[PDB]
Amino acid sequence: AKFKKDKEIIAEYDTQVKEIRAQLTEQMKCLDQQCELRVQLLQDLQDFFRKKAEIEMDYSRNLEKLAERFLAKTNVLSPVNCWNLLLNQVKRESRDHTTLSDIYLNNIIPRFVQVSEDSGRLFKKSKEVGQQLQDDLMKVLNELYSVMKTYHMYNADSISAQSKLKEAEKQEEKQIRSSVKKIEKMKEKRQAKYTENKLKAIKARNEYLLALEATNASVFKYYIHDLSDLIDQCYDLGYHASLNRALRTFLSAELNLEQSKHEGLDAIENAVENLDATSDKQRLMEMYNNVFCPPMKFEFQPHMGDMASQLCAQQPVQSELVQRCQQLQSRLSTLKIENEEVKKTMEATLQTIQDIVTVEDFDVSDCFQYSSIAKRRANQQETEQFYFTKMKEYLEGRNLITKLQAKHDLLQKTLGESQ
Amino acid sequence: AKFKKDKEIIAEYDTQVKEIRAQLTEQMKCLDQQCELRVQLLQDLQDFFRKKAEIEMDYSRNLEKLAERFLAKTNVLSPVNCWNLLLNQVKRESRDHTTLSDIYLNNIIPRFVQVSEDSGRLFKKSKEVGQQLQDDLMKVLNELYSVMKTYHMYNADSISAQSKLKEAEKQEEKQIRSSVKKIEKMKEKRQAKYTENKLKAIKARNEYLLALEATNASVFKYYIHDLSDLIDQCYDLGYHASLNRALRTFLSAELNLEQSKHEGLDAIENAVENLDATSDKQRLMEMYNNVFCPPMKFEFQPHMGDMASQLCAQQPVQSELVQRCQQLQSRLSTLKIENEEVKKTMEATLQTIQDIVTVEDFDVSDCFQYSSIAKRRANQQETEQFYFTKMKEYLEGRNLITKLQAKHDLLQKTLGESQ
Repeated sequence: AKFKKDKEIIAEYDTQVKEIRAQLTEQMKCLDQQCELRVQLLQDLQDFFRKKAEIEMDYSRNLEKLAERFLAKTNVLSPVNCWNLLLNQVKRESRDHTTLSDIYLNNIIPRFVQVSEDSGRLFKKSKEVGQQLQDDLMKVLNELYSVMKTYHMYNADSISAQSKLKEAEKQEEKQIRSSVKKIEKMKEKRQAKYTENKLKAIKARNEYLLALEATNASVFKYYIHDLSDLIDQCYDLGYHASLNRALRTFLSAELNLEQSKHEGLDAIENAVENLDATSDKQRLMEMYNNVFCPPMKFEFQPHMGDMASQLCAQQPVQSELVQRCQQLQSRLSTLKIENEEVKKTMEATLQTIQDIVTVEDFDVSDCFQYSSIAKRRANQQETEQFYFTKMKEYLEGRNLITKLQAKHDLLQKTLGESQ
Repeated sequence: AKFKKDKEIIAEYDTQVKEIRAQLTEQMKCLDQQCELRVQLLQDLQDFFRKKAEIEMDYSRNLEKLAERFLAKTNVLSPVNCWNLLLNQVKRESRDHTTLSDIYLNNIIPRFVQVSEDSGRLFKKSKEVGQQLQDDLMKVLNELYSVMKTYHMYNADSISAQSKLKEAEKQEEKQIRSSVKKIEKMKEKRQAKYTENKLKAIKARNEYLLALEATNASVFKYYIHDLSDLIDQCYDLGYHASLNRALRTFLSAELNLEQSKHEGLDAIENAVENLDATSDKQRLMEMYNNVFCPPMKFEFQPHMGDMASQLCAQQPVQSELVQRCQQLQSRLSTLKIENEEVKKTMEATLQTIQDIVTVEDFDVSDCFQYSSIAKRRANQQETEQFYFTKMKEYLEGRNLITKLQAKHDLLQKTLGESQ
């Protein structure tokens, strides 16, 4: 092994001490940097929510004017009910986004402001704890220099007192009364001084070993426990907890707006399911009762006191009435066969139209995954054209059948099948 | 009963005919009015969605610039992960509202445009059917006038031929050969004429009864069936069905935007639940390994070839080392009792701080139902103040205990409890 003196031992120690001081400074720089990052995030969070509140108010105002626009230019009928509920949903959504903006401004932003301010306080105090820790550790490292130096001085004195003693022992067996006595008292004085010096050296070595033990314990405690604890117990005090609550306030606000919106959309879905042409027609006909009310039946009006009120089927008129009845009947048979054919065409075409207009083409889910028209329209048009043609035809046929049947039935009543 | 002539019967009939014509016109006015209402609703629906698309694009653009603002001013740590996901949610919501605007412009509005155009066609045709119906009905009512008039004329001829016959019968029993023959041929000519005229009258009455029957059947069919059918089969063709699909496209778009938003908010909720101070600390210490890495232990450095490396507890130094050991031990006992008391105060105060910062104050549900701060803050501050005081105290106590213990333990090793 090396034979080392004070200058070298001290310098080699000083090297590691300066390394530790350098590492302590860096630890402080890392901590400062992490604090500046937290302060910056909290500032970003404030600016993010301030701007979003503004965006939300704008949206809200625009939705309000959208609803007002149509609520100013003004019911029982199912499509108007859908419309009413559609406008109500806009009013509801407008209010909800104002509420959102208020929550951002009055609840969420102040939490970030408060946490920023608290973090300012907290980090100043945590850094003070940190500096106390580093100051005590440096104090301990700096105490070791003199402890070692004392051990080095006293050890050297012990070595050189041993030199002067051992030569005075070699000079003892040289002269071995006048001179023999004189070098005896000499080697005696050396023996005393060595003994004293060996003792001083032992005690200083013991001091050094004791101090070393305290030094390693201090270094270990700082690096293995105190740094970690400083972060957990000081720097991180309240941070994650506060951020959790602030962000859960955001989530609560959103969840509630979504629940309110869902409610609104469900009311529109109910209205849409209540779309009902025949019920709307009932409502219309009842509203305008007097428009649709049937007139009193026309009655036979006796002229100049006429006693008779029924068909007269006596001779000679009976034969011609029988002729007529038969005439009406066969003609009605032709017309009815023809009319049924037109009816069946009209009904089949109506079905086709129903197929066209009830096509389930409303699912727009594909539009939310991010990772020819004129020919069907012309076909529907031509189908509807043919439909109205057959409808007009059907109705004219029916109108003639109604008149002829009515006359036939009155004759049948009077005449019977056998007369 | 009244004895009525042609003028009165015709006028009373004409009155009810003019009533029916008047009611037919009103039916047409009601139908026109209902069509203008449908056309107007569909126009409102177009204008509503055109404006909402605009509102939605605006909102979308604003959200995009909100995200870009922060995505430009730029990780592993749990709070930064929450922030990242928060900005991602804005990007997602921006896109979803553009999609919404596209669906309004490219899908929903064209449906209302198309339905308006189709309704224009449909109503023109339905009105034609209506006019055919009303024209035929009016035709039938107008046919009855001549039928009645003929019955009135022939009935009158029958009455007055009966007059001239009956007097010629009274003049028969007057003269009852020259004159007797002359009035016989007279009453004969009357008998022929009456018989002829009674027959004409019967036939005209029969015609009238037949025509009446056809007239009442036509009126009934129109009022009880045709009007209702005209509405169902013509006016209402495709309307409710088309509106259903258009409005369900709206609902689908909304449902999908809500599902996408829900997904986004769930990802933020996951991040918030992953807020973890100790894990973030592990990550930090590992990132900056060389900042936090402990130095090599200080070793005993032998001076000028020193052979000894351990405590020397021989006499005379043993007694003083024993004295010292005991000295360290009793002092360590005092310090530890004191240090534990400070530790317990510090820990109880930490608990209080944890209670403060983890308060569940984030539910904002009450804000969506539409039908003192500085004192708790000063308390938290003073609690934190006291906490740092006790922390500094605790750590200084601990730092002394660490050094004294380390020296005590080395002595205990060398000396034992009995020496």
